[PDB]
Amino acid sequence: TCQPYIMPPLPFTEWLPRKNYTRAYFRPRFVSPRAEFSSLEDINVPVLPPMTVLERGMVVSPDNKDPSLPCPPIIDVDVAADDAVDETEKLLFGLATTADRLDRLLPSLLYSYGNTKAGIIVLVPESDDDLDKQMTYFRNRGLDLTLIKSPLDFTARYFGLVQAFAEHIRTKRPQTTWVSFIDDDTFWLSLPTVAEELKLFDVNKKHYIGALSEASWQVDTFGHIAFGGAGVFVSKPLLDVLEQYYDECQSWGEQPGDQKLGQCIQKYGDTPLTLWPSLYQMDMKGEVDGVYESGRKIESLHHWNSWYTKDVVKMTTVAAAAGRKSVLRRWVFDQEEYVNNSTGKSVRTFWVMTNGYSLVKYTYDENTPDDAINFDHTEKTWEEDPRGYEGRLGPLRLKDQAGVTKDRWLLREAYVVGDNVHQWYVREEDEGHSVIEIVWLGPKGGGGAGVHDYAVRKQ
Amino acid sequence: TCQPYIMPPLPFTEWLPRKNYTRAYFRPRFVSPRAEFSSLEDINVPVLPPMTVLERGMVVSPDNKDPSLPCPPIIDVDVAADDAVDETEKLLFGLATTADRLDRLLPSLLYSYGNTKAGIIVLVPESDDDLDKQMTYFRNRGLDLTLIKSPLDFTARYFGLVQAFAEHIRTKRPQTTWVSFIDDDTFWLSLPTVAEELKLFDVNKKHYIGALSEASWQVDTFGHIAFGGAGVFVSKPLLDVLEQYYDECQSWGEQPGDQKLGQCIQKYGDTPLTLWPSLYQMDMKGEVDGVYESGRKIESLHHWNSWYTKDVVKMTTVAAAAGRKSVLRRWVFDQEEYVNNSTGKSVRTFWVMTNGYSLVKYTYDENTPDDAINFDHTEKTWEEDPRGYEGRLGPLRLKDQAGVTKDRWLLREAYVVGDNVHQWYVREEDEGHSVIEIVWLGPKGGGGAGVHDYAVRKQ
Ligand SMILES: O=c1ccn([C@@H]2O[C@H](COP(=O)(O)OP(=O)(O)O)[C@@H](O)[C@H]2O)c(=O)[nH]1
Ligand SMILES: O=c1ccn([C@@H]2O[C@H](COP(=O)(O)OP(=O)(O)O)[C@@H](O)[C@H]2O)c(=O)[nH]1
Ligand SMILES: OC[C@@H](O)[C@@H]1O[C@@H](O)[C@H](O)[C@H]1O
Ligand SMILES: OC[C@@H](O)[C@@H]1O[C@@H](O)[C@H](O)[C@H]1O
Ligand SMILES: [Mn+2]
Ligand SMILES: [Mn+2]
Repeated sequence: TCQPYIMPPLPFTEWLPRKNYTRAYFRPRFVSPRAEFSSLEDINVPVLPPMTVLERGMVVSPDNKDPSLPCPPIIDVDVAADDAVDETEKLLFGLATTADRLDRLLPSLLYSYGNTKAGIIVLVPESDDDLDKQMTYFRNRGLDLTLIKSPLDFTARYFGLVQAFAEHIRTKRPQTTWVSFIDDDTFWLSLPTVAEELKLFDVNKKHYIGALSEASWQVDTFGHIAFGGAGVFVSKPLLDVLEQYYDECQSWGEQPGDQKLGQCIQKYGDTPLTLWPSLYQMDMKGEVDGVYESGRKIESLHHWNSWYTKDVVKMTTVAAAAGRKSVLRRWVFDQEEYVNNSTGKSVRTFWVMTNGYSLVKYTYDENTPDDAINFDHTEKTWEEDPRGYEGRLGPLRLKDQAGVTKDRWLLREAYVVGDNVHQWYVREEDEGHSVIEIVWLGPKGGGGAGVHDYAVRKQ
Repeated sequence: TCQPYIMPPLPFTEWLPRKNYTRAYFRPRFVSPRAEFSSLEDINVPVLPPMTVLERGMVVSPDNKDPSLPCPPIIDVDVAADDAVDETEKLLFGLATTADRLDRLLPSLLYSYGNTKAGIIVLVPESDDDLDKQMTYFRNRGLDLTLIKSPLDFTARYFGLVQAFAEHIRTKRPQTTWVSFIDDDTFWLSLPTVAEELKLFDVNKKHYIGALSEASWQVDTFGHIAFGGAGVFVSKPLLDVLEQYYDECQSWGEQPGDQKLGQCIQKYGDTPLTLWPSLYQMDMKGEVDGVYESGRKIESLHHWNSWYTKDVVKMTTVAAAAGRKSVLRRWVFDQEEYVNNSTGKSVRTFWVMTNGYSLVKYTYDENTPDDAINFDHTEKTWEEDPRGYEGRLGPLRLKDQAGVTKDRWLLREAYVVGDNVHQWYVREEDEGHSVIEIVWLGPKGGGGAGVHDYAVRKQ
């Protein structure tokens, strides 16, 4: 009749209230890591069963006609397998932060760099802290990094990584070929994929890879630099030049280190900036739904714990079942039409799932055509003026478009239970607590997210 | 072959890092609701297996003696059944707060009052808000209340509940015979049990039931009143007297409403204050482990979202499987002894589980006796001066007692998966992330927490 019943994990914040609930099963099928999909893949089979009024727990309310939950279908989708972490060994990341900030952002740092072969050195302020004890605290939890005390300030310690990079490579990590400046809130959706894409650049030539800010006035203010929030990559030959002229470039005031880095490369590096539009600085505040639901290639995120608030750790939970590259992938399904037999015009309805972010139900009215939304255009949902984001984020759609209704279910909870990942999307409607659960039926032993790469730093 | 393996629900904050892990099973056998238990019930069989080093996810690390997780036993523990919610109908609770604060505290309010027969009226500030919409917003989620607009200020709205109570009882709730003043952070561990205990009072006589602050200086400052945060109970005959002298008592400044209520009863009520020590105002800051792990009869809690921080919603999650009365119940187990065959002295260890709060491993040194801790004496763990709390909280013990080591695993996560509740206790040790999981195997259909009282407010 049905298709073992998996019980949803429910915190009391979700178990206690009454809720309108529906669930769908998605079965990830892993293909090549180099496989490519559409920005919005279609599912031509019914997906979301009708909602069921539930009471405390999962008890079916007596308001429902059917006394039971609907039988949800299993939707097979193709996902690109995770890339190998072998190419990550050539990377050495550098941070200017504190051990307290590393501990607060530990889960996000574990997803980005944990269970990879990349090295991390951190310039921390001067203190009485036991660096060996703090280093063991993070390494035993899965984050192998090197803590180095520095007398410089945070702004100077950022550029001070140039000297820290060179000495660490010369003395401890000679196999390093790529060096990377990062913020502690620079979140990599798939670091091994980035390491694989760095192979296209000659390792023996100088290279300066980064991204511009999405806000045009930030580029006007600070110049065409690699904004440090999105991540910066500097090849070893360019680092050798930066070390040669470190004393001539390093100021000791409050100039942003990423701007100082770009100006030093512009002056003595003879290396142009290589632009990676997949790295996102996120120089924007408010609702970031448009960028996350854009279907664009997103390899790094930023500002998610300051300028705006977004649990990127909760968002990447699905990677344990469907791989890293499945995060923020878009599927469209459940297209329904409600025609008026007198006028012939119809109100159309369809769903778009941004994996790990949102479930959006779109309603086109009688006067709204089918192509009213180009989902390859980025919806402008943030606060700043949209004119400064047209150049970087392409042609922007309006947040409030006439004739279009956008009901959004934001991801509230996510849990890994065995081989499955339970996604708990929630919309707080006036008529109740609306819940949409997506259970990803991942393969045995895990679908990725570094679950098999625990001994990859050994020996 | 272990004694159907239940996979633990893991958020990415717990799935990503490496961790030292252990789990024990607890099967609550439900007995009579009036059954009493010791403040520290013994478990005489081994409970906690040896710790297993786990990598990312639940992968058994090669840094382990055995390649598999141990088979943990199932501990049978007697728990008292939840009381009936019939006696809650006589209660009418009054709040002086806003719809925004009700929304932020909705889960805790749902556990306290949801799925009971008690009424709730709230005096909210004047605004253009659609009161009927907000009422439907909370009622559809499980919290039925009446929102009344009031021009009075906050302190006046609290005592203004005297008029709001009398009018609501006379016109909408005539069956109300107990009226209760509460804060929005007044948390009830078992409201039906409190409603049952209120039957011990003659319902036709004036009654003023409350609790004094634990800090003696707060009583010296504001008097021997029923402190509002712990919850105040006023019988209907006393409310009639309070309404007769409302104008003579109600001021218009910033006098605390609970002190104003007590002073009005003192001047016109002719009713002494009946002290309930089980209601705790929680007039303390810092680590509140001593009160929560005291084994004392705790029926109301307060200040858990302001003066101190404690997710009382996560704490009561186990009540879905072991009943409301199991929360904060204590069990001691795993008494181990490590003697020295030369001197004969021994180092002894044992565990004390405060259900839903903490797992503490005590270590007594060679010169510490077995009676070194009276677990009926409240450990002084909060910030303020201990002398001000000796009267209310009995003889206190020191947080740092010589020869006694206290390693505490605090409750980090809690989930209800079908008939089971998973408790995720966490201690952040210098050598790694330490996790002890307790899986409560509740009975079929849920162990309580109002899972069967969903249709109890029907007409
Ligand atoms: O790797 C980092 C990133 C930031 N910060 C500190 O955090 C502040 C805010 O940085 P955030 O990343 O939130 O915003 P940004 O400066 O990137 O716009 C900075 O001014 C620094 O003082 C730090 O110590 N280390
Ligand atoms: O039922 C309540 C309780 C508190 N507050 C607000 O919260 C403040 C204090 O919060 P809390 O109740 O945690 O502290 P307490 O007053 O109990 O010491 C009050 O001054 C009010 O502004 C409120 O609006 N409604
Ligand atoms: O080079 C500075 C650059 O990092 C800018 O500084 C701040 O304006 C904001 O962090 C970012 O846009
Ligand atoms: O009646 C006043 C009483 O509520 C006291 O006021 C504050 O000191 C704190 O809320 C509590 O101790
Ligand atoms: Mn940053
Ligand atoms: Mn309060």
